Amino acid sequence: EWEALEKKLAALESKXQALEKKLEALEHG
Amino acid sequence: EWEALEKKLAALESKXQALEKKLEALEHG
Amino acid sequence: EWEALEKKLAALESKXQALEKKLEALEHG
Ligand SMILES: [Cl-]
Ligand SMILES: [Zn+2]
Ligand SMILES: [Zn+2]
Ligand SMILES: [Zn+2]
Ligand SMILES: [Zn+2]
Repeated sequence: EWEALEKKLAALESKXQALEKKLEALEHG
Repeated sequence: EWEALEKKLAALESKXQALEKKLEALEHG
Repeated sequence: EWEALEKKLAALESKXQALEKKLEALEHG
């Protein structure tokens, strides 16, 4: 249970950072 | 408390995916 | 530590709200 949550959490953090860069690129272009 | 962490993670995973869907629709649309 | 997970989830939720806010301002720009 713990491991399943932490792994899902790390993946969501990586996605979060990627979407922040994507939104900035969308605004900036 | 653990159930609340699971529920928060699931709701944020869905929020995360919904935002990704709009960003991908707009950047290739 | 469960507080470490709580903190990471809170930071992701704040990032999620910040990106949604900026995307909404962009789309309505
Ligand atoms: Cl706590
Ligand atoms: Zn794309
Ligand atoms: Zn709107
Ligand atoms: Zn829209
Ligand atoms: Zn409007």
